[PDB]
This record gives sequence, structure tokens and C-alpha cells, in this order.
Amino acid sequence: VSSGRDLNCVPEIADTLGAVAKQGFDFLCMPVFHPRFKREFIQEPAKNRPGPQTRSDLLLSGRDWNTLIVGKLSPWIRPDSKVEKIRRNSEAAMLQELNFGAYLGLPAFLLPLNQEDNTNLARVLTNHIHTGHHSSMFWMRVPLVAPEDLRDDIIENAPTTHTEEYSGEEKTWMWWHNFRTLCDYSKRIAVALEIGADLPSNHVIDRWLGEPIKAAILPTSIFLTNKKGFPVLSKMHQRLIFRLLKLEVQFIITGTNHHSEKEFCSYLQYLEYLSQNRPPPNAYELFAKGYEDYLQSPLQPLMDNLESQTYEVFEKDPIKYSQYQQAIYKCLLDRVPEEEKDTNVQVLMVLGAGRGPLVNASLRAAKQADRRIKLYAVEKNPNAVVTLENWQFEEWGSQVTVVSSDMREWVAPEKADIIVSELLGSFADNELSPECLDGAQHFLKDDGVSIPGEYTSFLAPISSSKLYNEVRACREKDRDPEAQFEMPYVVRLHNFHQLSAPQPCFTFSHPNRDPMIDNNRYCTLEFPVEVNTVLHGFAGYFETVLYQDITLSIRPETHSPGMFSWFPILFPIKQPITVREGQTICVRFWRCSNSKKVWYEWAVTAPVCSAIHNPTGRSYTIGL
Amino acid sequence: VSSGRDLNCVPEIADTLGAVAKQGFDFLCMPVFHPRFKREFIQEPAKNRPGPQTRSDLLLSGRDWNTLIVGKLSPWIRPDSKVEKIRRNSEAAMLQELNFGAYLGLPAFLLPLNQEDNTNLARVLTNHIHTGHHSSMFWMRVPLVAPEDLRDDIIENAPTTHTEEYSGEEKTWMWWHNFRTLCDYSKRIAVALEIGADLPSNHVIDRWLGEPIKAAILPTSIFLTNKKGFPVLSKMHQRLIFRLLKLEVQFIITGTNHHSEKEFCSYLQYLEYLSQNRPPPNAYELFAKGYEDYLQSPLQPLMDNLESQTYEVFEKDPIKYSQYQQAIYKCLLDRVPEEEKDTNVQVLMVLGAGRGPLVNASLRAAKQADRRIKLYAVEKNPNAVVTLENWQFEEWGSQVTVVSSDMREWVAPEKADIIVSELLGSFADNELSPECLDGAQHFLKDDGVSIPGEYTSFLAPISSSKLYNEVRACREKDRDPEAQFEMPYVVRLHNFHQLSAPQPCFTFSHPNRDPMIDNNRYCTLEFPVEVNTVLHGFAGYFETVLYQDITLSIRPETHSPGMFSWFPILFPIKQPITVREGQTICVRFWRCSNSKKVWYEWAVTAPVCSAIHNPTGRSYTIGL
Amino acid sequence: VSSGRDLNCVPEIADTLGAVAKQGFDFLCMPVFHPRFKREFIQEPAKNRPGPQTRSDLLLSGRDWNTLIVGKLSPWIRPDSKVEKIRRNSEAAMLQELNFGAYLGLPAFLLPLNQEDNTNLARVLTNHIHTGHHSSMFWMRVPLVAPEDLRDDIIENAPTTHTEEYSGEEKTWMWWHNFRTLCDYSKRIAVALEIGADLPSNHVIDRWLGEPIKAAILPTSIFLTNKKGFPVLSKMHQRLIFRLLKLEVQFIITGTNHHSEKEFCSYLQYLEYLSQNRPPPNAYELFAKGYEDYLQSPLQPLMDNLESQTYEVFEKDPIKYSQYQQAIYKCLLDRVPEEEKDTNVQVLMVLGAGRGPLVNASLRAAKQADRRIKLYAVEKNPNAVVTLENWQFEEWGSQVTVVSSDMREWVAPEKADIIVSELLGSFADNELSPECLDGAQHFLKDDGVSIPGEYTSFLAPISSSKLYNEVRACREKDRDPEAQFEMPYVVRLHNFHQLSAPQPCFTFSHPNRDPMIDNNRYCTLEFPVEVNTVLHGFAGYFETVLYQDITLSIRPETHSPGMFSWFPILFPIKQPITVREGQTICVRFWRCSNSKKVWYEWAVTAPVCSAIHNPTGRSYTIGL
Ligand SMILES: Nc1ncnc2c1ncn2[C@@H]1O[C@H](C[C@@H](N)CC[C@H](N)C(=O)O)[C@@H](O)[C@H]1O
Ligand SMILES: Nc1ncnc2c1ncn2[C@@H]1O[C@H](C[C@@H](N)CC[C@H](N)C(=O)O)[C@@H](O)[C@H]1O
Ligand SMILES: Nc1ncnc2c1ncn2[C@@H]1O[C@H](C[C@@H](N)CC[C@H](N)C(=O)O)[C@@H](O)[C@H]1O
Repeated sequence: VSSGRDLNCVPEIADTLGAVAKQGFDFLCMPVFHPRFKREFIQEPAKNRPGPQTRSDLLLSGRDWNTLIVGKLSPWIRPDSKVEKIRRNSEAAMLQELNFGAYLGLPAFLLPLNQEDNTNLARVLTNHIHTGHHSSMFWMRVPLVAPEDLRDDIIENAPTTHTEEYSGEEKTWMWWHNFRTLCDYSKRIAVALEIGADLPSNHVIDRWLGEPIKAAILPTSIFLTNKKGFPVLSKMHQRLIFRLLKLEVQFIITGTNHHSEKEFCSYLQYLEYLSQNRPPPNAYELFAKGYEDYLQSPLQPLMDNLESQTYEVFEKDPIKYSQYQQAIYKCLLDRVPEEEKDTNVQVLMVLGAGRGPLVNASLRAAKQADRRIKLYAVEKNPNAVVTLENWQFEEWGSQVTVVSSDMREWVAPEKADIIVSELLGSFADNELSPECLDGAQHFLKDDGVSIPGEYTSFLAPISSSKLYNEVRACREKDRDPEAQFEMPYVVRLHNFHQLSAPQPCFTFSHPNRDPMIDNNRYCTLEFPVEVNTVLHGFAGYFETVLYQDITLSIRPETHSPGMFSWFPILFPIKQPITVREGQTICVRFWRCSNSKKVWYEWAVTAPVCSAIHNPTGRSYTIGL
Repeated sequence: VSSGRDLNCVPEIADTLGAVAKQGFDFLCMPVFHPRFKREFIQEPAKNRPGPQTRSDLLLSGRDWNTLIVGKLSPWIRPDSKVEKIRRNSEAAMLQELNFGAYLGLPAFLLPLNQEDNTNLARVLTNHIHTGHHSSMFWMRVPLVAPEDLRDDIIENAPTTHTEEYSGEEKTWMWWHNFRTLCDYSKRIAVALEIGADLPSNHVIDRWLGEPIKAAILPTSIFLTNKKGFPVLSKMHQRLIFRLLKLEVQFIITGTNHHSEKEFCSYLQYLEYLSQNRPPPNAYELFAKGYEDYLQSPLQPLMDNLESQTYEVFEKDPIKYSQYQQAIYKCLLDRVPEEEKDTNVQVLMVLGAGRGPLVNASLRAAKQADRRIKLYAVEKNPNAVVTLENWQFEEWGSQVTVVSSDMREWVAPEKADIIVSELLGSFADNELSPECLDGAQHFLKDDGVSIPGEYTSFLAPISSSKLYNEVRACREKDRDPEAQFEMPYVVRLHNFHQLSAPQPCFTFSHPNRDPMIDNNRYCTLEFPVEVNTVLHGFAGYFETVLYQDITLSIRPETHSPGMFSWFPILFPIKQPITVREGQTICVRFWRCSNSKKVWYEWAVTAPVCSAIHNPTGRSYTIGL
Repeated sequence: VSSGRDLNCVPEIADTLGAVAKQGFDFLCMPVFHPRFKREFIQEPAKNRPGPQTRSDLLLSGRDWNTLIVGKLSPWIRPDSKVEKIRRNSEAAMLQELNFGAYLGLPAFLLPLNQEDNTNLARVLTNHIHTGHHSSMFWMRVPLVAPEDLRDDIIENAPTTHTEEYSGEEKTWMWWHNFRTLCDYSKRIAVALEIGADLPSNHVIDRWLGEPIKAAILPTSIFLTNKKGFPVLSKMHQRLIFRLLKLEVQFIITGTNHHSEKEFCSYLQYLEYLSQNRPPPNAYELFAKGYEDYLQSPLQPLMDNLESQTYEVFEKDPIKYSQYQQAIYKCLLDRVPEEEKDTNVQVLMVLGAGRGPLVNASLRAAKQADRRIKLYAVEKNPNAVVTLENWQFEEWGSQVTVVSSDMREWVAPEKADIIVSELLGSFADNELSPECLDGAQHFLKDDGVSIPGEYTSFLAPISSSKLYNEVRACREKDRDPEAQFEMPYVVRLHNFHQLSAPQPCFTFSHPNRDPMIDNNRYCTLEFPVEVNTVLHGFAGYFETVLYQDITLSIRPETHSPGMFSWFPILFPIKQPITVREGQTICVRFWRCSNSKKVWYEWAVTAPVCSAIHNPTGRSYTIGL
């Protein structure tokens, strides 16, 4: 676990660093100027105070400044002070300290958010950021519970508020939110969240869910003492540590030793014990590792010819093919009884056969069912057809006929009893499985079966300031400056908050036994929200019925165990939308088309209206 | 040394790869389709030939396709054929092979330039590149000497040309140049240069100097046989190998074994011997390693406050400070004779003292000279002033007065005998050393000395298709689309060709004892060119006189031994300019200013005119 | 005719303006500072000369400064002087005069190009332009014949060159060309061309053909004297005046009265006489008026539904429909003899019937031929179908069946004897007439006729610095910064020079009785050039065979009399290409496609290579 020591007293830098390294800490948060050394910038004689203003950069190597030191703003610096003289000396001192940090090449610098009004602090920080590049982080020190809200009820004529204030208990989140809004969501501004002795109510904690937390500050004072006299944490504090470890935050130990009989390293030893004894990660968490909140363009296997290694990645999912095999096995037994098993040969067409794993799944299914099949393997990608025709000649034989064709253009010699396909995207129909299957429908027998028989997409509103920032950074040269917000992204959503339960969006059935075949759709979804938050977009998932009870799902509540073929999809919004507890999020999604392209259009109509996203597919289309 | 085996016969892929790996090769260039398997795409019955069209992608792992295999275009593919049927089947086959390579995820693919007209080949390749991203390389197989020019004089009625054709001997360079011009200088298109038995004249070879050579092809047939019977190369071929090793090219062995008595690995063993026994690299080549053709923004120490690690990097150059010390030592002996050595105290002002290495150099110089000095250390960067004031208190004492001020604004208590500074850029005056020293001039005694006393910038025309491509790639969002060509770059020039000897551009003297002080300049330079080439820009260097014979230089012919503080500067041009042998390159450079900014403007007026670059400093300025 | 008086002596501004207005002049070119009042900017005591520096702006109204005055640079201003002092005072004086002109809001300002080296003049002008907006014009005063080349042969030891120097006689064009290249083709920089007593050879004159000439300067000294004693011009000077009137240039009279017996207004009276007695303009020149060098996007009637007024504009061309009628009339007589005239009913299908003018032309043709027809009017545009179905009901009756369908999708009840269409663009096949007709071909009888039967596109290399500047200005936000050069433009080419005779590019025939139907094409054109010039692009035209000898043409040498339906097309190049007399321009054009789009690709391969323009249709496509 990555840990740091927070100190406000550094007599000698090399000796302090050395003692802190001996305790097992990876870094030290410390003042870069003496915390009591208030400086005057305007009024004589104090403005002319002889130097040096602080200690020399030569006391540490450049590597040590770059890796072991987190800088700290002096505690007297008050840019939002009501005294003009204090405000102006504070602005000049803030710049001077931030500039010294940049001179040192510090990896991070700590600034407090200890009151509601930090407008001028924000302004001075924004001006500092727009002076060079640096890449250096700014960690905003904000507590879960404000100091005014955790004070002892020991003032006889000014008692503490014994009334529950739902939105008021959430006041420190609003201090952070206003600060980062003023600073225009800078990627360089993150949260150093300070944990208190008494944890606030759940709602107050999970307000921070999709916020960019880079560090968690643990005061030595919040630790309890166990039977042996060592510092430990309450079960609820342990639960919070485990949630923070999932976000890979850096842990900061602040304060003096409150367990005097023990060495100070015991606070860190306990933290390292919790890290070692954390619940282990599943096969999905192990596969998804490195892909957390990493944005990707959804694959378009109809418009583009997929590379060999994309097919190899699809083939690594055994759950998906064992589900397809089980579905084909069940369908073969329902179509051919025991008496006909040796005479009745079922025509099976794999539509979009890729490198052949579905062809092999159909063959294993037929051997399992003890039924006879005749296979056609249809594939438009001529590169995948090389793999197919080599497999056919070497292993499959005459039982499999490889067809190099678009399923919509193919003239079939026979009609199929069963059509098998895997043309599904993360939003089910976003790879144009309805259009492809509609075009192939005519060569399926009247009593013919399509595997999959049905699919349904799902949407859920999400809060994530990190993902909003990631999408924003996708602005490109030579295109609409807001195009990146008008397109979906395949992404393993990590640092986010799901604001309401997923609801069905669009459904498709196969075969499509309707005279007025229209794949266009318009859906209105009403999402009840139970917390105060910010809406940054919509997470999309899907569910499919392969055959009867044999299904595949990426919707979290029904997620197919151990299946990693599809990560969720993200539909962003151009502008974050404030949502109050008790309010309903209303979203409208359209599936649109012409003869050449298919696309999605979307808009929020409640609590406030957004603009219609991706009108006429100006930013994003799916090629037919 | 990175080596590859070129083969046109692969019976079994795994066995061939295995035998090639056993020989010591890092990779294999091979056909991805049988080289004799001509395919028909339009006319029946041959267009309907049963598959597979080639061997399966499943024969190797994805890692092996990505790292060990370079693909090859089939030899019958002739997109520039005069037969329409051949041209159309060739276009379809070229796309099919390039698409199979992309499907395989091949790191590189070989295409020949074996004739003058490759227009349609260029067109088909450009369309392939604009279909996805891939990042994959295209190696254009081009010989130093065309096959028509190396044929035996054995045709009685068609003799070989026994007449010297200067431009005609350079014909293969023009085949490459036209191809890459048509393809619009794609970063994905590089040269695989084929070496022949008889090397062409020097001029023909060095035509390739600043060209993007990624591979060098050595036919087994060019090797001579030594006393023991092993394959070796002529001394001239060895010279060329050593020049190619300096460019870090990949070496390709092509052809059959012509030294039958020996194992085939002997060709590679010899190559590995030459690599091991190459001339060693100097202290500059060792420092510059990793910075070859890497573009950087020139530092602006007047406008910006330099970071601690930039000062540390400056301090790593001992040659520069020992030169300054020697100059100060010589000047102190000329100003104070032996009789006055104990009474006469020389006032020395270090103007732009940074972290203090010049202050220490002045102190060492005074101890060496056995003369008395009084020091003032002037520095505008308040972060560097922290370092200075700590050094002053701990080591220097009262002998050094640290001054936190801009030298142009500073009111001096005394007048200086000597002013010492190091305000020089790679183009000498580009950090605004003239403006700074002009502003400080008034506090220098009438008989006062400035160290440096003088500096001169130099320019030389250069050819480099790699650097032109690197500059081009610096296009940014939210600025003029051609701004990147209108600014200088500090760069360790590597893959380039200097077209004419450097000539002086601008000169400055200190002190400036002229009533009409004007730092603006206008220079016309005439560069005689002795080879056929392409002008992509101008390399800039400088020379300075510290004191008398004590100098500093980055001009290559006078370069200060072991001094790495300054890399050359590059002034690009928006459009490459063709230059014929015997022609003069004429360039015009202006140094311009206003009260707030200084800048350069430049234009080529001969053999053809360019546009005036950076007019009014619209793309690049140096802040005052 | 718009005329101005050039003077270098203005004692009183109001009196001079008044006398000049009385003579009939529209404007006055005059010094804005006394032409002899040389100013010093650096050296005392002359730099401190008491003001005013010139006469007051208050002497004229703002409207008079904006409309009646063209400013003049002082004759002593020599920015390219070899004397540094002269050069620096000249730079400061040039800026001061240009700045006073901008202060006055002058519509134009005259600067001379009276020598080869104007590099510094260019630099000072470019810096002036990049200081604000102004929109104000800069007229570069350049003679047809250099003053060194028209001097009297009266120096006994320095005789005039009596040797013909083809390129040397063209030296003033190179002075202009280098100046405007340095200034980066500014839209604010134009030519004021000074005509001399002896006109140079034709080649020297027409070098200026596609150059931005805004004014023509006539010295009073070039005028001859007629019988009555009035100033007149030679027949050759009259020919040049008429060519300049076609470009709508402003005429400037310079010099003193050389016809003393006559009033000075006689020079202007003669000029006004020539303007009045100019050859009159044709019906095409009358229609095209206002469209000269105005760039337009070529219409795409397949991809877009044309507006009612676009159809109205097509219908204004009677020549086009009378040609179609004559072709149909001739074809009906060849298919049905006199004996069958009352029994044989010919099936005629108008494919892309628009608002119906071809339907009416077919009906008039059948009445003329005295033959029976059955009509089908096929139209995909449903808005045009409203017009059609109303015409059918009110006038046509049962004889015409209106079909609302794409001709490629339409299932015909009968087969056609004749298919009639007008799907041609300015480059013939650029509206996708081959694809449309190929799709409709199946419902034409075996002996069936297509009207048009054939079409051929033509290309010709052109020089036009104005059109290059117009194309350049089409850069748009949110797209490739060079996209505007990679697309054709429909344009009535005016201020240009055709460099070689038009040659055939692509040909199409209907019906397409070929098994291997491919509408893709690749053409190589070799253009012999007989003058020194700059290549800025290619003009495109077409020719079509409606039936037998009944044709339509926009190729200039065969242009259909009085037909204005199509203006030429312009294919630009990204970079201007220098071409020497005797050199060949080689161009390569490709017609490319996929299932959804058609496009052109083009490149110059000689005398130098260009990049391949519009690869993969990245900048321009024609929707299918
Ligand atoms: N209309 C179409 N006609 C034929 N093949 C198609 C069509 N649309 C998509 N495909 C192919 O269907 C495949 C979809 C793949 N994502 C799945 C591959 C394979 N069935 C598997 O499960 O591994 C790709 O190989 C596409 O090239
Ligand atoms: N006008 C100025 N007044 C004072 N210091 C300046 C001025 N212009 C530049 N400097 C400083 O001069 C230094 C230039 C450095 N590149 C050299 C540092 C040091 N003398 C060395 O050789 O390592 C920087 O520390 C600048 O901040
Ligand atoms: N494939 C198509 N099917 C049907 N109509 C088409 C097709 N392509 C183009 N058109 C129509 O053909 C017409 C072409 C026009 N420029 C000419 C109109 C009319 N024939 C005239 O001469 O005034 C338009 O009305 C188009 O909408």
C-alpha cells in the first residue's frame, strides 16, 4: 500500500526524511516554507526582511524532490480573508509557495478547503495552472465532516445542532464541487479526503463516489486501542479503507503518536495489515485490471474488418461459447425427436462465423444432442475466411461449407432450420445485429429458429467527475470541438456512482415476423433519484435470450458469471446536470437510420433540458 | 545489432522461423501469400478459384506475427503496368495483401521501388493508410544502383553506358523522392536501402543522408571471400556499414549461401563482428544519446523562471565554467599589477547568477590570479535567489552580496570593473543577452570589461526529410495550422545533411559604445551548393569570445571539446525547396523587436522564394 | 470607365481635387507626405525637426479620403538600399506613411516595384498588414518593360542589348512574383501595371494574364498625335486597353500634358471613347456577368433534392432542350418507318424527369417526327414529383405515367425503346450519370437506345493567382486545414490563363454492353507548355453525344452556341508549381468508388510531383 507521513514540523529535512523512510513510508507531506514565517510583500520595513526566504533546494537530490515530497501551503495563507491586507499578502504568498514547488519539481502540493468560500483561492490556483505545463498535482484537503460540525458540545450558550440536516451534513462535498467548477474541472486538481473519528451517515460518504480521490488522510486520533495496546480502526472505518483501496488511493498518516507505549510505525503496520487482508479480486476484476475508466471506441465489425488479435480476445471467453453450445444443444432436441435422430439432418447457418468458435460450438452441441447437422459458415471478413477455409480443409471436412459473403447479399442454396450469430455490442444492437439478421431472415425455414431469439438494452444514470474529464480530453483537431460528448464509449466504469436502477431501453426479436419492419426506436425513461448529485452520463448494458432459459447478460444485477466479452457502454452529456434528492431524471433515446448509417440520439428533459446529442449522426454513426 | 533474414521460399512457417532464429536472426521477411500464386479478381472461371487464398494466421502466435515477421508484396503485383487487366488485378491483390498484413498485426511490410513510375503503387498505398490507424511500417525496397545500371556488358548490340551521368547515377533517389511526395511524407513510409556489389560514387550514397532509412539490405552476393573461406566485405562496404550503424538501421541478409563450405550464419557472424568493432562514441555522443532529432522549445530564462533541475543540468558542464574561470583569471591579471595586488579590490558583478556556479568560478579565478575581488550576484528568479542566499550565508560570507533584481531595473551602489554573464542561447542572442546587458551597461566603469565581450551566430542550410516530418507533426489545436514551421527548435540534429558551410549571421559586442544602439538586424546569406538535394531548413550555431583567446563554440568546425550545454537550433521552412548542384541557396534573416518582444523573421529568396516566416512574431516571440 | 489622375505635385489638396474632378476623373493618386521631404529618425539634430510632419487630415472629409484618394509612397524611401542608414530611415518612413494612410482610411496605396530585390520592402509591408485589419489595398506599381530595358541607345561605351532574351524580357513579372510569394499571396496586394511607349512581345504581356491587376497606368508620353492634334493610341495599345477593360481594371493617367494645344481632359476623353466603343458582350457573357471567378460547390442531384429555383434556372436554357428534342426526333425516325407510323408505339423513359422539360421535349419530338410514343417520367425527388403529377393531370394525360422512384430501384412494367436523361455535371460523370444509367440499363430493350449515347470529360492546366487565393480563403473551422484544395469547384473562370490545349480525360458509353462493368478510371495526361508560368490547377469541361451528330459541349473550342447550363469545373492543387517554357505538365486523375461514394483523386508528376489530392475521398465525395 502507498503511504505518506504528514508533518508540520521539519527541523532538518534529511534527518526527518530518513526517520520517515525508516518507519516504512513512501513519501513525506511537509511545509516548503516555515509554517509560522508570515511574510509581508507591500509594507516597509517588514517587506525588506533579509533572506533566505526558506531552505535550499540543494538539501535534497532532484529525484528526492520529484518522488518523496508532497508540498504544503502555509497555514496563515488566507486568500478569501475579509481583511484586504491579509488577502493581498496571501495571494502573493500562495503564488510564491506554488512557484517554489514548481521550481522543486514536486509531484503534488496540498491546499486546504476548510470553509465554504474559496473563490479567490480557486482564482489564484487557476492563474498558477495557466503559467506553464508542470503536470504536477494539486491535492485539495477536504474533510468528510466540517470542523464546525464535529466540535464538542461544551459551549453552554452556543449548543451544537442536534437536528438532522440531510443537505447540510453534505456541506464539504459542496465546498469541493464549487472549487472544481470555478477551476473548470482541471485534471491537475484532485481530492485528499480527511477521515474523522465519527464517520458521517452513508449518504454523506458515497457523495464522494465518482470524485477524483487521490489521497485519504487518517489522523492518529481516530484510531482505537486494542487489548495489546496497539492502534486499530472500528469495523466501519475498516469498510471505508477497503472501498478506498479499490480506488487505489494514497494513504496519509497525520498527527502525533497517541499510542506512546508503541512505536509510531504501528499506525502504518495496521494499515499494511488491512491492505494484505483485503477481500480478493474475482476473474473479471483480474481481467479488467488496467482497463478501469479507460475509454475505447466501440468496435464496428460490419463496417471494419477485425484484426486476428481481436478475434483471439473474443475466443478467450469460454462462458459465452458454452452458453451458445447449450442453447444449440437444447434447440436440436426440440426440433428432432429420438425416432428421427439418424434420418433428420438439421441445416445450421453460423452468420458471422469469424475464425470459427461458433462453428465448433454447433458441432459439439450436435454431438452432445446425438443429432445430425449440416453447417454453413458465413463470413464477410476475407481475412477471417482464410482461417475458416484452412480449418474446413484440415479438420471440419464436407460437413461445413465456408461462405465468403455478407449475410444480407448471400443467395443460399438451402433454407436453414437454425441460424446462429454473435453480432451483439455492449448496447446489444449497436453492431447492427437487427439489420444483418433482417437481411438473412429470408433463408430461414418458416418454423426456423434464430439464436439469439431476442435482446434488450438497458440504461442507468451515472455520476462520475473523472469520466466527464476523460471524455472532455477527447477533443480533436479538425472536427467539431464538442464531438467527443456526442458519441458512446466502451469503458470498464470504475470511479463512478450509479444514480438509479437500470431500465430497459430497446428490444429486438428474431425472426422479425412483422409486415412493417422498422428498426428505428424512441424511448422515454424516468429514473427516480434518492441522493443529491451531478449527472455526467448514462451507462448502457444488455441482456439476450439465446434459447429459452439460456441467456447472456452484462446488466449488473443479472451479469453472466465470469463472462468478460463486453464492458459497459457510456453515453456522455455535454453539460453536467445538478440533481436533488427526490427528483426524477428523465432521458429520451432514439435509434435512427438511413440506407447507409445507423445512430443514436439522446437528450435529458428532466430536472432540466440538455441539447439533443448527436443530431443526424453528425458526430457518431454506425456504417451499414 | 538488429538483424533479419529475407526469404522468398517458406515451405513450413514454424520450421523456417525456427531455423532462422537458430542462425541468430531477430526477424524474418517473407511472403504472406505464395509469391507464384497469381490471383484473378474479375474474369471467370479463375476468379472463382476455391480457397484458402493463403496459409492460416493460427500457424503463429499473435506475439510472433507482431514481432518476428516482416511481410512482403507478391512479385507479380504490378500496379503501374501498361496492361489494364494486370493493373486492376494488381490493385485488388495489393489491397488484399496489405489488408492481410494489417489483420496479422505485422510490424512492417516490404514494397519495391524497382522502376521510375510508381504513381499507382503510391495511390493504392495512400488509400490503404487512410483506412484505419495501424501504426505499422511500410519499407520501400530501393537499391543504391538501379538493376539496368548494374547489368553485365554482355549484349553485343546494346552496350552499357560508359559515360558519367551525375544526375542519372542518382536516379533511385528520385524514385524514392517522387513516391514519398505523392504519399505526402507519411511517417509510416520509410526506406529499406539495397546495397550492391559495386558501391556507387560518394555523391550517389550521401543523397540518402537525411532520408528515413529504417533497413539496409545486404545480398550474400556482395560478400568477398577471405583466406579462411568466410564471407567478408570490402573496406568501402565496411565504411558504409559503420555510417548505417550510426543511424541504428535494421540489417537484412538476402540471397542464397554463396560460401557453401561454411554455415549460412557466417554472414550474420561477420556483421555482428563489425557491430562489436565499431569506433567508440565520445562524451558528447554519450550525453546526446536519446536526444537524436528530438525537437525541443528553446528555453526563455528571461520570460520564465527556470526549474531547479534545469540549473542542475547546466551545472553538469565543467568545460563551460573552467572557460569562464580562465577568462576571469586572465582579465584580473590585466587590470591589477603585482604591486597593487594587496590594495586594489576589483568589483565583479555576476549578472544572472542562477544557483551560483559563475560566482564560484569568479572566486576560484581570483584565488588563482592572487587578486582581491568584491562580488555582486544579481538574479531575477526568486527561487534561484533561495539557493543563492543560503550559499551566501553558509559559505560565501560578506565578500558576496546577493541581489534579487532584474539587471535592467537594478540601482547599483558601486560601479563594476568586470560584469560576468551567461545569457546565451543556441543562436547566441535568442535568450536576449544583448537587451539584458544593454540595460546593465550603465553600472560598468568607463574602462570596465564585459565577459562575454562578443558573440556571433552562424547558419547552415540542411536537408532532412525526418526533421521536416517531425516539425510537421507539431501542429496544434487552437492555433494557426502552420505555426510549427514559423518557430525555432533546439535539437540534437542526427538524421540530416549539411548542404553548405556555416556562415556568420548576427554579431553583438559588450559594452555597446555606440550612440545609435539598435539590436535589430537584417542579414543576407549566400550558400553555394555542390549536390542535388531538398532544403528543409537552417541549422543555427554560435561562437563567443569570453576574454581574448578564451572562447566557447558550438559551430561544428570550432566546437569546444566536451561541452554539451547547447545543442544546435533548427529554423524550418513551410515548404521543401528543390536545389540543383551548382546552385546558390540565398536566405534572409531579420532580428526584430518592440518594447515587449524580440523575434526572428526569415525567408529563402534563391533558387526560389519562400514566404516570409514568422512575420510580426505571429507564431514565435521572445518575451522582454 | 473608372479613372484616376496620378500627380506628384499637390500645392493645395482642395484646389487640386477640384481641378481633377472637373477633368472627369473618379480619383487622385497623390503623395500623403511631400515627396522631397526626407525625414531623419535616429541622428540629431535632424531627427528633432519641428512639425507638422505633413498636412492635416482635416483638409478633406472622411468620405473624400475613403473614396477619392489613392496614397503614394515617397520616392526617396529605399528599404532595400545597400546603405544601412538609408535602409533604417526608409523602414521607419515606410511604416509612418502606411500608418498615415490607414489613419486617413485610404481605399488604396501605391508602392513601386522598380528593381529585382524588394525583400525588405515585402517584409515591412507584411508587418504593416499583420497590424490590424484595414481591408485597404496595396497597388504594386510594376512596368511591363523595366526602365533599364527601355533606355535610349545614346551611351557610346555602354550599348543596349540588341540580343533577344526570352526570359529576361519577362523580368518585371519575376519582380512581382517574388514580392507576392514573400508576402504569402495576401488578398490585399494587387498589381498597378505601367504601360510603356513600345509594348513588349506578346509572351511578355500575357505573362500577366491570371495576375490580380487592379489598375493600368497610362503615361501621357505613350500617346501619339492624330491629324486634328488630339492624343490617341496605336492599334496594339487599343487591343491591350480592350483586354484590360474585360478585367474591369481602374485606369490611371500619369505625366504632364504633351498635347499643349489641347485641354488635358483629352487623354481621358479618348480613353472614355475606347470604353464606349468596345466590342459588345454575347448572351453567355451577359448571363455569366456577376459570376466571374466566383467559386461554387458542384450540385449533387442524386444525394440532394434540388430546390424549385435550381430547376427554374436549368429550364432557362432553350438550346439544351432543343438539342434533346432534335436527338429524340432523329432516333424516332430511325426506329419506326412511315408504314409503321400509325401502329408502332415507341416506349420512352425520361430518367430523372425533374419538373418535366425533357418530357415536353420528347412530346414535341414525337409530334415533329409524326410518330407515336408512350412516356414514363421517373423522378426520385418527391418535391419535383408534385410538379410532375400536377402537369400530368392538367396537361399530359394518360400518355405520361409519372413514377416516383430511384431509377436503380424501379421495377418497370414494360421495356424501353429509348431512355432519355440529363444527369451530367460540368465534368460530365461527376453527378454519377454512369451509376444511375447502369442501374436502369436492364429495362431497356436489347436494340434499345440511350440518349445520351456517350460523354467525355476534358482537362486543361491553368494559371491563376486570383483563383488560387479564392480557393485558399475557403478554409473552414472543424475540418482539415487544406480540405478546400482537395475538392472541385464549379466556376465561371475569368482572370486566368489556359496553359495547354484541353485533352480527353474519362469516357462513358450507354448502354454499357461489357461483362466486366467498372466505372473506375485512371488517366495520365501530358500537357506541352510553351511559356514560363505557375500551375495553380486544372480546368475541366465535357462533351456529349445525344444522338449521332446531335451534341452538347462546354469544351471551349467546340462550345455549344448560347448554352449556359454548365460553367467549367476547377480542380485546384495545394501548392503552386513553377513551369518553364518547353516543359511538359504531367497530371494523373483517378475516378474511384465504393458501394456508398464516388470521388476523384489527382496528382501532378511532372515537372515536379505534388501530393496525391483527395486520397480515399477524405475531403470530397459524391454520394450514391
Ligand atoms: N452482415 C454480415 N455478414 C457477414 N458477416 C458479418 C456481417 N456483419 C458482421 N459479420 C461478421 O460477424 C463477426 C462478429 C464477431 N464480433 C464475432 C465473431 C465470432 N462469431 C465469435 O463469436 O468469436 C465478424 O467476424 C464480422 O466480420
Ligand atoms: N535581466 C535579467 N536580470 C537578472 N537575471 C537574469 C536576467 N535575464 C536572465 N537572468 C537569469 O540569468 C540566468 C541564465 C542561466 N541560463 C544561467 C545560470 C547560471 N549563470 C549558469 O551558468 O548556470 C537565469 O538564472 C535567469 O533567471
Ligand atoms: N437515380 C436517380 N433516379 C431518379 N431520378 C434521379 C436519379 N439521379 C438523379 N435524378 C434526378 O434527375 C434530375 C437531374 C436534373 N439535374 C435535370 C432535371 C431535368 N431533367 C432537366 O433537364 O431540367 C433531378 O431532378 C434528380 O433528382
